[PDB]
Amino acid sequence: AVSKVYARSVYDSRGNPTVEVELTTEKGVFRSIVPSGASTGVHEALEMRDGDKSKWMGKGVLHAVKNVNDVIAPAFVKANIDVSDQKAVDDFLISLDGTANKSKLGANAILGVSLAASRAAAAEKNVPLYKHLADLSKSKTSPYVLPVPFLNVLNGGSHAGGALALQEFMIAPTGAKTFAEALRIGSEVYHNLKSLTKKRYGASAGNVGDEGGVAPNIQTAEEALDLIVDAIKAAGHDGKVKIGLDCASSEFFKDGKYDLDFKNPNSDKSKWLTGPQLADLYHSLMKRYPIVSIEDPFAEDDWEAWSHFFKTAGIQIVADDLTVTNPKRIATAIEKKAADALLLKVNQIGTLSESIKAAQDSFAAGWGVMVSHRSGETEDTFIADLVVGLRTGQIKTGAPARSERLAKLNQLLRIEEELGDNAVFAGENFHHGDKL
Amino acid sequence: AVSKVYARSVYDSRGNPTVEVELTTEKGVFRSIVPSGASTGVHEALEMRDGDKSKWMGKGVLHAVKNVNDVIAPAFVKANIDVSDQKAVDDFLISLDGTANKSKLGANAILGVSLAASRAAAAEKNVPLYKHLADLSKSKTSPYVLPVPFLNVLNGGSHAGGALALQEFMIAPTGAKTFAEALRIGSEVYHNLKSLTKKRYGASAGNVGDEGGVAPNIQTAEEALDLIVDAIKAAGHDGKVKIGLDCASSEFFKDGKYDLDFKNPNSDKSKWLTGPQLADLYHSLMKRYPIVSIEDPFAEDDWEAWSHFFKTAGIQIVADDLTVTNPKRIATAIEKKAADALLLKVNQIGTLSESIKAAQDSFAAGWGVMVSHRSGETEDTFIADLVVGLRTGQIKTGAPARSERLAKLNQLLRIEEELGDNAVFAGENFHHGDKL
Ligand SMILES: [Zn+2]
Ligand SMILES: [Zn+2]
Repeated sequence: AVSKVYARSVYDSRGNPTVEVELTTEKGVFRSIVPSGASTGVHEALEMRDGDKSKWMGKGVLHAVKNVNDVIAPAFVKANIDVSDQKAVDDFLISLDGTANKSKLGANAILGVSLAASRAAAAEKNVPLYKHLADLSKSKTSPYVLPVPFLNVLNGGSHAGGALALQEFMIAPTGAKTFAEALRIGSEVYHNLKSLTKKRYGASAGNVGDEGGVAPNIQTAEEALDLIVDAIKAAGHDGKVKIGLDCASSEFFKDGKYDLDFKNPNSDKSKWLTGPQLADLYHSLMKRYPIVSIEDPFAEDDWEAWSHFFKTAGIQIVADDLTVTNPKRIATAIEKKAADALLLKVNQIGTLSESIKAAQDSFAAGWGVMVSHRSGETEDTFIADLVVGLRTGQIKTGAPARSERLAKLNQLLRIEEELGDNAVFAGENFHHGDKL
Repeated sequence: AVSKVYARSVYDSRGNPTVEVELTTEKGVFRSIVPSGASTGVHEALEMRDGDKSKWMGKGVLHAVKNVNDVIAPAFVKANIDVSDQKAVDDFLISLDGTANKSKLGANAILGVSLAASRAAAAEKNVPLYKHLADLSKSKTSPYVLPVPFLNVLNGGSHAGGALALQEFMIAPTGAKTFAEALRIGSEVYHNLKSLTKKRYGASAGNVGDEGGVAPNIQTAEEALDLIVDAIKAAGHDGKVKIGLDCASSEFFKDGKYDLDFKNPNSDKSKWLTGPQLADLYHSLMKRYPIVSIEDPFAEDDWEAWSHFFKTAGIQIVADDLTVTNPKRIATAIEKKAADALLLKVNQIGTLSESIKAAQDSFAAGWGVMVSHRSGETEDTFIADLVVGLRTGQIKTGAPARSERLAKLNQLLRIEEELGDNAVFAGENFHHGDKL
């Protein structure tokens, strides 16, 4: 039974405060550290920030921590809830909040408790967390599926100087036969990319962004993709490694058109592209490079351009800003056949139960699910166990650099070793890992 | 009693393989992850690397992992050693190796076992790791001392483009009253530095090095220090934050002289400085900026320049490359009165026992001890508990960015909270934390 619930302020990978929750039961203390989320959020669960410009530049979580300690904990303790009953945990928390976006107690306060409980239930049942999450999500467990990691290697858009408007370039070692081999190949590609980067752009270019990728000053999409192809080739893994893109197109959508030179800042509007023109540019890249996944190719509310594109895409299309892990939004996305993969961000919805339902609804529509990290990550490895528990076959948790990223990748190494013959690597079937 | 010893390959914060050890006792499985070290090392313990250019670019640790599993484990299990007897653990490992630099089994293989055992002994004794390390080192425990963190904020030298030859610039919030306050102020300085950096040098300048600091293209030492002073001022903590420098001068020592434009690469030798001229340049900086610590001001074998400088320094002088955590070297450093602080890198010597003896010898000579991270760090928080156990009052474990760095800083937050009135923050007495 839960005897104590406590929260404290700790730091995320960007050096901003975040909430750490510890839940005590008869079996020990279980901890969860929440990643940073959004405090202003239409369609998303809102994390609570202090707003006191005199402390942490207005990003403290003292209120949130207060909500956990002074409000949730006494209630939670008295409710006597069975932690093995995740939905009972979550319904309890939501009910305590009473808002649609968890803006009363804060999504960061609620999520912290929701995840710690799941750790505590696994402890109780005596199984690894991933097996517990498999149970709660009703996933097949014969065998378990290890994911292809979509590794961030290079960043453009708002994350870099240069003209490049596309935000993220990832490599996915779909050709490996095991998770350990996929990670080894993926790191070799990364290191070669870093050497090529420093060689062509300067020692400066070799420094990393928040998720571990480089951000040289690149002018075009072909420039970025050529660099990546060279790195793949240099490591000797041509054919075994595919590319994934995150266009984050909402960043350059203006006046109903897409500004590919949005950093311009005298960007010629005669050159802005309509949805259809932009689709032609993607088709182009898709023909020359081994791209197998494109995230957010169109803006968050440009439904017609997604639908249009989806018709002829032929590769996985991932919804991130389109859906913001919001069930009403997902439902519409499915209905409009706007894409076929959901980027899942647990702190965007706020509870583990609601995260699992969103994945289940996706799977039921034939969609794939890509479990994702956040910009501000922590040393907590939760999403590693969650991608295995959900059997999605694909995770986006950063480059093979920066331990808030490697902590998850190292955790997948351990899980893979622990399962022995009871695990298969998703490989080329990443899109539909749930059905392997 | 130890029933099993196992090792596996996992990744460090740079994406290179490292060794993870798990030790099983009647109380559970205890893990340790070793940071990356040197495989070629005169005066230092050598970590073992595979050297197979076809895998991980020649940086695998499969041999090392083999050494643990096939060689150390069976021996260790059969020896029946009391893990509470750290020296018995370590002597056993060393004896198994039989070399002065652990080049037979590999320092990475030995260290992994040495640290896991200490975790297992704490478990057994039923105390937090830091209390166990306090016991083993015979440190005062009334009260415990929390360290001033020397946070990396900006890098030059080999770590950056630009002319700046000095390698590391750190801030140390000596003016805070608690570890939590020191970390909060230190992060505020860091964030302001990042904004100023991006504003003056470009979005590019805002990307981070291996330890979390920025590396804009800076030309001079005054340029770097002015930027830092502006950041301190901008955050409103003038007076509460001091500067620490790591000159890593061995990198620019050539022909008996110091090349401050070593990146030149037409560096005018008419401009190279002798030890004495270089001392004058430091005295200069020391008069204009709030510098309270200087690491490696002179080259690894330039004994006369350290001695000379030390005479008039008046601030803490830290030996890193001079000593390479090597007891014979330390002894000479003490004897020559070359410095008054030892940079302690546990994997540089290879065992926890030998790490504690090196600190004890330092303290006995009146020296301070700065516990340090490595370039290639992991999610393991070991050095957090070790700096508290040793009562040094000072740690260098990176910027408040990148979780391999924040994992330690978050761990110090937890320790501080756990100790309540039994802890004091070293503050301005960091140099001699052991004697508070
Ligand atoms: Zn996205
Ligand atoms: Zn140094």
